[PDB]
Amino acid sequence: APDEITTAWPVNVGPLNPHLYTPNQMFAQSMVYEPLVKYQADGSVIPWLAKSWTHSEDGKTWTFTLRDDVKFSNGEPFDAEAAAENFRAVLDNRQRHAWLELANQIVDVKALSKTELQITLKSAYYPFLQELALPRPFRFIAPSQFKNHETMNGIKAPIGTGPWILQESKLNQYDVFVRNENYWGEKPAIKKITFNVIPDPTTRAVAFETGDIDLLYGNEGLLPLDTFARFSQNPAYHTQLSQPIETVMLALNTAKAPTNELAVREALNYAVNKKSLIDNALYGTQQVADTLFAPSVPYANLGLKPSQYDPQKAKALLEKAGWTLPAGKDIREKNGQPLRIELSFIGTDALSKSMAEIIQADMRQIGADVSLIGEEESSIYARQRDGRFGMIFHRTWGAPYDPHAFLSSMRVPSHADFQAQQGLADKPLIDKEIGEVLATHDETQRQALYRDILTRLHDEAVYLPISYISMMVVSKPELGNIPYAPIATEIPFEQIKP
Ligand SMILES: [Fe+3]
Repeated sequence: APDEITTAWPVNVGPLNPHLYTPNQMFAQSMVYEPLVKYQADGSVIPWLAKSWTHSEDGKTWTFTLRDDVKFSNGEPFDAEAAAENFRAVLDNRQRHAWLELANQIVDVKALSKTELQITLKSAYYPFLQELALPRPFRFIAPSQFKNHETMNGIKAPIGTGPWILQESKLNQYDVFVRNENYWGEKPAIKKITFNVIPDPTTRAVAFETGDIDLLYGNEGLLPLDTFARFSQNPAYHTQLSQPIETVMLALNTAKAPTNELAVREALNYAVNKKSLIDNALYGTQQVADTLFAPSVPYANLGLKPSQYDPQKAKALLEKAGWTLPAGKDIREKNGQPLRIELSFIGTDALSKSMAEIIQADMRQIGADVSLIGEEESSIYARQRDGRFGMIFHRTWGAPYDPHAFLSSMRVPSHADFQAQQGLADKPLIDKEIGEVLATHDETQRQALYRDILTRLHDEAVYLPISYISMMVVSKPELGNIPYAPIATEIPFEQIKP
């Protein structure tokens, strides 16, 4: 069955509620649900469900001209009234979408006609079209599939306009997708897709080698990186490694001792041998990161000065700040307090564990005692929320979230980035400037605000950037070259040709 493929994912795709988050899998939601505008690697958005659009001179009112030939998979039509209902179902659950600023921006959505949709905004929101293009929540399910005329409490059938339809879902075993034969756009060459539920990275690698699955598509945690490096040399397999898509990094808690001292955060940024870490743990498959965002990120080419590996400077910074070595000890003290920092991470993640040891060892050389706290997933998420960490592993989100969306969510208390920065003296000014840069339409001021925000975060050493990571692909040669989706969390199944 060449026109059919089998792949794998750690968990099930979920109920596929377009307006909700976990356990829903973003790649799966983007397979079924579609946006008004499609994000492109160009950095632009192109028409999709909305074939064109105008906006008022103050950029507060937007009128979208939708297509008239788009049906939901069940047969029901997609029109401006359906769109409006979806935005209403979403905005009735507005508080949960606080991370995403557009959900706080939309004042009204109404169908002017069957093909005219009007959206009104609190202000001129620059990232409007980008956040309309996101996998969630602003995508469309058939209003019939609502429950009590809402979606926040669940849906019935995941009926979308996209080129794929969920056909079967047996928990902890598999999910089966089929091609929407009445898809309005172009037909995918593949008809059937099977997602084997395989929670363990090694077990996924083993699954591929035995030929049980035909494709693996994910980030640097897709499969063991030593195994991936081996696959790349195996002429029976095909592998890929995209341009970098996002930053992997440490978040330093500016509100908790001793990471509340700028000198300490600065010294930590000088302490890690990143190239060694990347050669050792990442098997040279990623790039070294010096800044929160790579220079290639929009508005992020600022000429920020890198803090490169310099143990001697790291020591002198600590020495100067009052962190000295007691007699016969390797760990520094100050005011009776030892230089001890808690690095918490998911304990069943071999990569994080492997990255944590190196960091612990590197920072021990500069007189810092790092305590590896490996906990389960839920615990680490809880620490991130409540800001109960010294150091923590963190990720940026890639296009099109970087930089505006990642920056925007720094204002949300529930997020690790707010907690990490909570000890900053300029945290209100930063948060104020983040709100401004989203709503300003002066391009000179926008770049000026982005510079000031990123520079401050850089100059305050809030983060310890480690690497810029890439997308990884492992596939049977028969599938050919596998394209990359413009959005890091999407998997372009509709582009693959067996
Ligand atoms: Fe998320």
